[PDB]
Amino acid sequence: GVNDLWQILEPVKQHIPLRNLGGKTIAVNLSLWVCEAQTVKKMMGSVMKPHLRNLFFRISYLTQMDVKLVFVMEGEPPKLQTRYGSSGKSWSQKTGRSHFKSVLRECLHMLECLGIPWVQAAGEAEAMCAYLNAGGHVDGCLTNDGDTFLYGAQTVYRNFTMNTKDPHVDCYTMSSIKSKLGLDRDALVGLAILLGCDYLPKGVPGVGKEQALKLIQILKGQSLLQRFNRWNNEVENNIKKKACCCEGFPFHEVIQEFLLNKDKLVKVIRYQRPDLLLFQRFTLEKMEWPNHYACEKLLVLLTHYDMIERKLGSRNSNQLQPIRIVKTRIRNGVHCFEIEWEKPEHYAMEDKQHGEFALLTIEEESLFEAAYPEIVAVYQKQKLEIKGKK
DNA sequence: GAGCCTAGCGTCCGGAATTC
DNA sequence: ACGATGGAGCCGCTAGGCTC
DNA sequence: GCATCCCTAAGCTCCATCG
DNA sequence: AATTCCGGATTAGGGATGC
Ligand SMILES: [Mg+2]
Repeated sequence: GVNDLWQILEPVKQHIPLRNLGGKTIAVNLSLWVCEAQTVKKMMGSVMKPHLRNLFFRISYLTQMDVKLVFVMEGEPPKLQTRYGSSGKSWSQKTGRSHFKSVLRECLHMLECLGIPWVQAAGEAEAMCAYLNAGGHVDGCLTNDGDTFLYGAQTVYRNFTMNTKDPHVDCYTMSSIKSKLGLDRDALVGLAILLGCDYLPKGVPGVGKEQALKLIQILKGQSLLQRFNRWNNEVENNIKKKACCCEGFPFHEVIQEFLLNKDKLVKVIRYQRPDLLLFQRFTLEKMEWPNHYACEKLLVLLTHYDMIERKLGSRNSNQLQPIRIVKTRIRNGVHCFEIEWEKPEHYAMEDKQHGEFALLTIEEESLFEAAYPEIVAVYQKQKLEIKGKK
């Protein structure tokens, strides 16, 4: 968490709407989402836990945008005693941390119900995100604020929001940082050194406004030049650097903390079909969702998963079967079909007599045609029949 | 933060401020 | 017959107030 | 009978009642 | 300097009132 680093990286950031993330895989810092949900203050009298709710609806929206996800489960930080409130040990602090971990466990449970993979990070989640990105396992890393670039990530997405107007993420690519700003990974690390990180809150003595001028000065290397100083215009910025030298270079250990990679993968990242029964059970006992409501909310994820599998070329009997195409529709400028489906196993209906009429979705024409070309074919046949009739 | 539920709009064109 | 003017319902989008 | 002045709507799509 | 707005302008109807 460098002070003012995002401001430094602002000229490179690009406003990217969420729909434009289709076909991309993103690692998600689950902890940041859970804390963000904890920050909600509106529902004072009825503060139902929005950690699970926001997680689910974000997952649903991104899934409908053809965005696959893998969630990173935070581990233990490597480094942390003033015998005050400042020390993390305290009943309210400890028990609160236990509650946070419990919420994380529940979120993991819902991820398993949805069939979405989650990995285990050794330490900070950001490190595992950058590990997935650098390893080609994901296309981007989603974080409101973090040192993901310092852990070696190439692409970072920021400021996620689902506002009806302007759903977007601010994108930061490493290549455009090295080209437009001329900042390599080591340059970012050293910038985090003089400006301070989540480990070091101090931005002083270096003002930081002239550190960019130092980066303009030297083009070859960054950290090595901080190294020769231990053996030790230019004299003046080096004088402020001397004000940093009286500190004694305690941040070297932080450097090697950023550069060392401890994260590993135990199992291949895999996606499974959402479990309708397990999802009804979980949402019922954890969020007090009626079974019919949980089914109604999960239907779009079931249809999306099955359509994806059929497009991949694998078809099984357990997949959902469309009864018919009702009519063509348009959703946010996208051409879609209104699909009436057949009632799947363990699906709960609100209306006893008409629930089977109620089973309905709206799917993108492209993906639905890839999944059920026969259904699309008979619909287009009926359209040829109406145009031929008149 | 996101969803749910309700309401109401729905023309063309050009100067305008400064890219939802 | 005919088809034409209705007209009521619906559709897609946006906004506001309240709920989970 | 026709003119004047002001206000308001302005999407699409079936069916249906009417000349 | 360029691409979103919104304020004014269109066109057509309807109603109340005036010649
Ligand atoms: Mg973390």
